[PDB]
Amino acid sequence: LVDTTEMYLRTIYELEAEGVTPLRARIAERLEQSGPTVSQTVARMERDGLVVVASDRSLQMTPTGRTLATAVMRKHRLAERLLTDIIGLDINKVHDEACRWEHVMSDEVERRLVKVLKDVSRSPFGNPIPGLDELGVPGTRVIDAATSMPRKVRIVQINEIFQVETDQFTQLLDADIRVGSEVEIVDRHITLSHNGKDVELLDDLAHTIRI
Amino acid sequence: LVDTTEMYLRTIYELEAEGVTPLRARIAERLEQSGPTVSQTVARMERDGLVVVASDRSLQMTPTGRTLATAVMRKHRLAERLLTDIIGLDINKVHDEACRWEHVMSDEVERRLVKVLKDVSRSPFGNPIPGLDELGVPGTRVIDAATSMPRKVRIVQINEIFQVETDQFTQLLDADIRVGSEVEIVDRHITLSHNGKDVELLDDLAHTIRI
Ligand SMILES: [Zn+2]
Ligand SMILES: [Zn+2]
Repeated sequence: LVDTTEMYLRTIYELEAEGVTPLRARIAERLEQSGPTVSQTVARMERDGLVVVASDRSLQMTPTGRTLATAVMRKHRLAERLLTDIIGLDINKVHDEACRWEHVMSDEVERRLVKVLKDVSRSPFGNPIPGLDELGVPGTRVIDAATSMPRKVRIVQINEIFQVETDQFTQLLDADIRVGSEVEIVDRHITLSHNGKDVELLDDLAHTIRI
Repeated sequence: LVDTTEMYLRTIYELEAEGVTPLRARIAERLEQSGPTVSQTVARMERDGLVVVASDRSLQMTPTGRTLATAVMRKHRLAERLLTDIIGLDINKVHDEACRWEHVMSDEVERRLVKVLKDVSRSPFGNPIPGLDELGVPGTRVIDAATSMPRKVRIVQINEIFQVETDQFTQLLDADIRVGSEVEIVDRHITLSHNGKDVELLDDLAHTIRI
């Protein structure tokens, strides 16, 4: 949904990308927000650890704020591609519309757009689409990547290098569950099935394996 | 963008459509909002002339609130059609996603979706898509339908029945500008061109003609 923080972060991202210094006055102007409101909002973002105001007053996005800012521009640009390539909305309206959509488009839709769209390297306005690497178009912890629904998936990593107990190593081996192997998953404990065999994992494995 | 008013109105629309009485407790429940917050928000909507609480405490949307509620469900359902038919998002996520998109999708995009989608009669979940008539998929007053950009358009009505001064009647006739005739338009006064001839309209005509 629509976020002010997300709006400030994408503004800083833009200026930076344009080659303009992230000053509170340029942001305020771009955002069409008063000066006092921006320092008010920026003071909040600092406390959240999303931005830090440097000596020269310019705003430096922390790694966390930079990641968020980048997902917003990716969503934003992926949206524009959707609006021009498929929907066919008037090119003069595509940016305005995408400015709102960037706050409501989920990562799952982005991934789909990456599959559906012919080319995702640039927005219709000549700018590159950032964060695609991070979008995932390594993986997700089985614990937080599986639900009561026995969805399929693919092994990106097992992470047996970080395992202390190795008793289920052969289990995975028997059930032919390796890296790059599509497998099912249901969180009811985590039991990733494959090769017709179910594997009810232990805390640790569920924490390290990425699907 | 995301509106609480729009959220309350679509909730009332749903219950009503389900055959449930628009009571503040069902809304609160559905919205997962406390009781006190809903009366707080509903008291606001009444003042806005969007809803009226009846004797039996149930909520009756005024014509204005009903129109708004309907556009939201239309946007919402048009969105779902876009998510399933084209984007291909997991069907179990389509409603959640559309719940957010309904607040950010403009009418212009809806019209496009109406052109692009194979069928807009029902949402993927079996419910009819309302308000298509009102979406416009009669017209828009040339005054508020033309800008500095000489966009094309189509005459839906001239409204000469409501004219007091009839001096430009023949002008329109000469320039072969009738109902169903595609014509250009630029608001810099309103001058709808057609048949290679420009017609700089007067206040009244600009107010009644719909493109
Ligand atoms: Zn843009
Ligand atoms: Zn829905």
